[PDB]
Amino acid sequence: KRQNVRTLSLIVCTFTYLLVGAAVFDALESDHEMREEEKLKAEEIRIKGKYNISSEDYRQLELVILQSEPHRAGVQWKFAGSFYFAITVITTIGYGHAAPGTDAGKAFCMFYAVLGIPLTLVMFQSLGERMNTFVRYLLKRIKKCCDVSMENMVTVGFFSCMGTLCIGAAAFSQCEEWSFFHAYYYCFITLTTIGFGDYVALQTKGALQKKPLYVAFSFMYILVGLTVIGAFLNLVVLRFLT
Amino acid sequence: KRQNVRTLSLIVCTFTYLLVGAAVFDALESDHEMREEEKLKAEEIRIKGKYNISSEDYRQLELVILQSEPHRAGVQWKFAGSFYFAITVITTIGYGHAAPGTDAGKAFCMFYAVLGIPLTLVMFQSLGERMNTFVRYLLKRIKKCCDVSMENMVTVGFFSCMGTLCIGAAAFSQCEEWSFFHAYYYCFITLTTIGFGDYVALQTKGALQKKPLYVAFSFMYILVGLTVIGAFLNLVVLRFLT
Ligand SMILES: CC(C)CCC[C@@H](C)[C@H]1CC[C@H]2[C@@H]3CC=C4C[C@@H](OC(=O)CCC(=O)O)CC[C@]4(C)[C@H]3CC[C@]12C
Ligand SMILES: CC(C)CCC[C@@H](C)[C@H]1CC[C@H]2[C@@H]3CC=C4C[C@@H](OC(=O)CCC(=O)O)CC[C@]4(C)[C@H]3CC[C@]12C
Ligand SMILES: CC(C)CCC[C@@H](C)[C@H]1CC[C@H]2[C@@H]3CC=C4C[C@@H](OC(=O)CCC(=O)O)CC[C@]4(C)[C@H]3CC[C@]12C
Ligand SMILES: CC(C)CCC[C@@H](C)[C@H]1CC[C@H]2[C@@H]3CC=C4C[C@@H](OC(=O)CCC(=O)O)CC[C@]4(C)[C@H]3CC[C@]12C
Ligand SMILES: CC(C)CCC[C@@H](C)[C@H]1CC[C@H]2[C@@H]3CC=C4C[C@@H](OC(=O)CCC(=O)O)CC[C@]4(C)[C@H]3CC[C@]12C
Ligand SMILES: CC(C)CCC[C@@H](C)[C@H]1CC[C@H]2[C@@H]3CC=C4C[C@@H](OC(=O)CCC(=O)O)CC[C@]4(C)[C@H]3CC[C@]12C
Ligand SMILES: [K+]
Ligand SMILES: [K+]
Ligand SMILES: [K+]
Ligand SMILES: [K+]
Ligand SMILES: [K+]
Repeated sequence: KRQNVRTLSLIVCTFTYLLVGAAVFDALESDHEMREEEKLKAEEIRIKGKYNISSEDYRQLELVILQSEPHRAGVQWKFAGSFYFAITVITTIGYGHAAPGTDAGKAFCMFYAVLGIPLTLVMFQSLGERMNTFVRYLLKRIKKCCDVSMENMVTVGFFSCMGTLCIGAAAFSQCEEWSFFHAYYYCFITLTTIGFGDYVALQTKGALQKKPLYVAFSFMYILVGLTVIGAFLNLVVLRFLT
Repeated sequence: KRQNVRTLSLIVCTFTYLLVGAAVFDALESDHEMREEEKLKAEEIRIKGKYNISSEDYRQLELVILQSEPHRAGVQWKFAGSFYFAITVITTIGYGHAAPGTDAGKAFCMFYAVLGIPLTLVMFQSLGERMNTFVRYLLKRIKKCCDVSMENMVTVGFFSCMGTLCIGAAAFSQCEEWSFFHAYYYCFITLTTIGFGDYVALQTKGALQKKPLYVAFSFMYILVGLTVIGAFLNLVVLRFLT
């Protein structure tokens, strides 16, 4: 029927899109990865030869450095750290900066995600619908001061998303001393609920305990961006669901 | 109105739930984090004292080890590695094992996620609806051999989810030599599109290039689990959206 053809076309398009993306990523990153591997191997060989580090103890050093990486950012299991971890868990971001080390903690986190994900999704959907209604009212009032079409709403939503992304990128560049492009990329990754973890905020000079205002601003910005993303998805994507 | 009260109640419940989760996580992880920090500090101090490593070169060693961590898993930017990265990107998992190092690569990844996320969502929704219809037909045929209620469908979906999770955990424990509980936790994290990245498959002894069958099985299991999760969300969660 129509549904079978539609889902077959969707699967074929997804597979072709995946193949194209894999080919492009390989062609763009193979040489860079090879050069980085060669340089890192040369540097580590030089350091090992200079310091005469034993081969057995090198693995211990690697394990210690890997395990102590989060601990270099301060205390990540305080009230602020636990709140940040819970926010990442409920939003399905998965930064990976801090992870539970106890089986009971892992089970509690699993139950927490199970009981919290649908609630967060419903709240975000309701907030996005309310924001869309408010934006429609504002646009109607502005047009009266100067009927609304779907293209106008789509353009307004896209402009709002771009403005929010630019504001977040500028704020993160000013705060964390990051590049504008890097801040924009990190903001896009955070707002898409992907969570690569390469760039994580509130991880410098113990900002989680000495800058409560910065933590509050980051939480508010994350919530606002998630609400805007949900509203945009409802406006453009949800119409094709049912 | 009703919508305002509903969204206010949702926000209040989410905030209370976040506070409770943060309190529990702190009370469960503070002592463990402190003990781990103390042990790691003692070990690193002992090693530095034994090897007389200069303070300036220790930072270089840490940076080299951190940058060379993915490269210890083999070549992560081959055809299989690029396909895995694209699959993680389109599914909003964000494992973080490999990340682009080029600005053009980052821009391409951003455009790729933007153009691929709604397509994957629509395909998963359609596949979940088809699976739900097939399960309903199978249940009707089984009952005839021996009307259907919503509670029966919910129970069947929960049992299917539990069985899929158990099968994936057993397979990953047999393949990656992981614990059953750890494999179950990793499978749950993967199927929830969270992506902590603490446990990543296809990262041992170059399995991405020497075990094509294992990679294919992992891809099929991930797709099946995502389809089952989408079907369950449509069955129980989507009814409260609109
Ligand atoms: C009307 C639209 C287009 C603009 C919206 C206003 C923004 C420009 C404001 C609103 C909230 C502000 C933020 C609120 C809180 C903070 C934390 C603040 O941090 C501190 O004061 C401690 C750290 C330090 O010492 O810098 C730095 C500024 C910042 C990011 C502010 C930057 C400017 C922001 C984004
Ligand atoms: C109607 C909506 C907009 C309400 C939003 C509520 C916010 C005003 C709350 C919710 C979470 C709160 C944050 C949750 C956790 C913390 C960590 C907390 O840190 C500590 O308690 C230790 C550091 C210190 O001693 O200050 C400081 C306040 C802060 C940033 C809170 C600031 C106020 C926040 C952003
Ligand atoms: C196995 C997993 C997927 C179960 C997930 C549980 C959900 C089915 C629950 C968890 C939170 C619940 C929500 C929590 C709070 C509210 C607000 C509540 O609003 C009111 O009570 C006031 C408005 C009115 O009068 O209806 C309506 C139900 C709702 C959306 C609930 C709907 C059902 C939800 C999503
Ligand atoms: C800025 C971002 C949010 C843009 C996202 C793009 C979407 C609006 C596009 C991308 C993939 C598209 C889908 C790709 C494939 C199909 C199958 C297609 O089915 C057919 O062609 C056969 C059935 C029929 O005859 O209609 C129907 C449209 C649909 C769902 C498309 C609907 C529009 C989608 C979701
Ligand atoms: C009807 C339901 C309850 C059971 C479904 C069947 C499973 C028990 C099968 C189906 C697919 C199978 C997997 C398909 C592919 C592989 C890869 C295979 O890897 C290799 O052959 C190379 C690595 C090695 O040398 O072990 C190991 C078995 C495994 C995980 C299989 C384990 C058993 C699985 C999960
Ligand atoms: C109707 C549905 C079920 C179709 C599903 C398609 C699968 C049968 C395809 C899609 C992606 C494929 C995989 C994509 C990438 C690779 C890496 C590829 O590795 C190499 O080319 C290098 C290693 C070598 O030399 O074998 C081996 C095949 C494999 C696992 C493929 C095996 C077959 C897969 C799982
Ligand atoms: K993630
Ligand atoms: K991650
Ligand atoms: K990570
Ligand atoms: K996600
Ligand atoms: K994620």
